[PDB]
Amino acid sequence: MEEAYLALGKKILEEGHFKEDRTGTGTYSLFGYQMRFDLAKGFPLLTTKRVPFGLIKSELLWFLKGDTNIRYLLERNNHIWDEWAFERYVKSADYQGPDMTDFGHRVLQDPAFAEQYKEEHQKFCDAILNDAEFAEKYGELGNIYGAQWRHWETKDGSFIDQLANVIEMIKTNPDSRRLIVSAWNPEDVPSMALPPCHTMFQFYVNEGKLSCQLYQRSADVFLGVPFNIASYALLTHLIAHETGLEVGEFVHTLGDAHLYQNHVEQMQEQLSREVRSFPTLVLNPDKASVFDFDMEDIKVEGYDPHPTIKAPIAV
Amino acid sequence: MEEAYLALGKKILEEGHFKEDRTGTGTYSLFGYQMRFDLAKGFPLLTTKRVPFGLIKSELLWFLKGDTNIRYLLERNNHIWDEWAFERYVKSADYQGEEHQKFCDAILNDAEFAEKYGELGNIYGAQWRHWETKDGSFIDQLANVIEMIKTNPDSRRLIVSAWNPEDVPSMALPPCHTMFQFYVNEGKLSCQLYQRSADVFLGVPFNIASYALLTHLIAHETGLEVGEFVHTLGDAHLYQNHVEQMQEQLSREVRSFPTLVLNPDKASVFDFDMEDIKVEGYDPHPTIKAPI
Ligand SMILES: Nc1nc2c(c(=O)[nH]1)N(C=O)[C@@H](CNc1ccc(C(=O)N[C@@H](CCC(=O)O)C(=O)O)cc1)CN2
Ligand SMILES: O=c1[nH]c(=O)n([C@H]2C[C@H](O)[C@@H](COP(=O)(O)O)O2)cc1F
Repeated sequence: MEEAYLALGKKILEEGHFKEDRTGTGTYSLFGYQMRFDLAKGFPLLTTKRVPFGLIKSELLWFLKGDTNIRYLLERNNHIWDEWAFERYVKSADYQGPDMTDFGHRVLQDPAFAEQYKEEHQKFCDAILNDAEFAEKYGELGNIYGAQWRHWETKDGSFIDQLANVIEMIKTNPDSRRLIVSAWNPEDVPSMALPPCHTMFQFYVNEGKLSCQLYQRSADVFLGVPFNIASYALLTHLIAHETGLEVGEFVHTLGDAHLYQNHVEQMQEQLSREVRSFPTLVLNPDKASVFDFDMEDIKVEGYDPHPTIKAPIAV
Repeated sequence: MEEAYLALGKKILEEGHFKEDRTGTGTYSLFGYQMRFDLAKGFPLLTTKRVPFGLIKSELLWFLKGDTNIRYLLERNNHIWDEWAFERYVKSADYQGEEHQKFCDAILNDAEFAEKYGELGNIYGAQWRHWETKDGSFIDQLANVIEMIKTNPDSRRLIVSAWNPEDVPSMALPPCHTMFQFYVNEGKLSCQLYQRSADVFLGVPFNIASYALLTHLIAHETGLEVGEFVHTLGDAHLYQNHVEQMQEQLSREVRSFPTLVLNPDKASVFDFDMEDIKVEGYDPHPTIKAPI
């Protein structure tokens, strides 16, 4: 239910402990939460604020083809991953622009500096889009989601195709209590841009409906969780389609759920708006496998949200 | 609360989905479930039925010490993990086929026999303290995370995983307790356990006590107060011939939990033994016997 996501946000606002975080921004936070979304009751794309389904749609596609380089996201005009690639870049020997230490916060503080940033980030983007060698070096975020989903590296010079394996298991072994996918690779976690927040997920089959639980170690509640919800609903639907099942529930389970302190006002304005109907998701029936979908194959129809509420992303 | 666990047994009898499998076992289950235990209210040993604290503490001390060999467990009268060890020996070259008591004695007295026959391969001890990397190294998750709590309490990365997709397809007993996360605030240590598969009458009691004990041990080691243990379930199943038991348990009135007393004259929990963990004021209802 939309109300479930809203109730969490309210609860964090109302009874969240204040907490310093890796980004030095400041958060309000709980530990341990669970919300359920019945997918039969609408595709859970938030209606109390416009959420851009395109960006969700193309980040997931990016996950599904194993890709960890942001060039693909740039091609489809998705900048939601840029900052971490930009951070790697500025901190390398190859960057000789103006100083960028702590840019996450400084572009909020100083307007002149935000022009300096706006420029350098632009150049970064264009370099990624056009120089292949640059792209190869500075578009790469490490063995994040696509790598662990598609290409978990084995001790003996090979790789496990975790997503595929589990889709196949749904088909032949639906009562399996082992239908798990993990992004959490201890080996790789030091070398990733950010260790997987949406960390592990598990599937369940009952009476011809597929349900999914995701275990999220860390949830940015205003900016993060709207995306994640929609992302995992999509994936459940796409897997349903393949495996010929109907949709069950998404269960979203959180460790540290938190509100960035400069999202407090946004969440407040969000909380005063009236919930509307979730839209309907329509898939292209011609496409056979989860790995076969492209962006024009997934649409959400009947989506009438309240206006965008903008907020700054904590780097 | 204890009543949080009892809600789950009740919900499964009320609305759990029945499933019969390739082995013939019937189960009523649900999918996705969160319980909370505030450990300042008392250590979560179920009062509605005796839960034996001896085996849980030997098992968890075994897990914490990296051990994957049953010698330790045997020294302490914990037989939980005999079976795969005795199976392998009965198939081995030096057997001349009452006999389980002679294997056990072998494991206890002959050091050479043990480093050969009491060894289980990939289990919690291996997963928590010895995750093999590609090059041949090993990662000590539990350790690093202990270090992480000390130096960086605010970290959102306080994770231990027992789930390796390379290892799972070939392992006899893939891990039920799939991963868990620590979180620190206001000097209190909390723990959430994601568990992919849950035996509600039999497993879940044992489970709640193990992870609460760990939360206390880690707490004690990093010098902190305990907070909550949050228990999250994937597929949570009541076995078809545990139903009458569950009904009997649901009649009994709830009593206050006991109080965990740890021994203060020992600094590291890495030198903890059975005598350093005791439970005071434990007053449960009688055991409810039930087929494993
Ligand atoms: N602090 C933080 N870091 C994170 C995440 C996060 O949610 N929070 N992520 C979580 O996945 C990843 C990146 N995901 C993101 C998801 C949404 C937006 C975002 O800014 N959405 C806006 C902008 C949309 C637009 O401009 O068109 C919005 O909807 O307001 C950014 C990153 C990795 N790092
Ligand atoms: O899928 C994701 N969802 C999400 O909410 N984050 C957010 C959560 C948190 O605000 C930050 C991660 O920082 P840390 O690793 O320090 O928790 O990114 C990241 C992802 F990759």
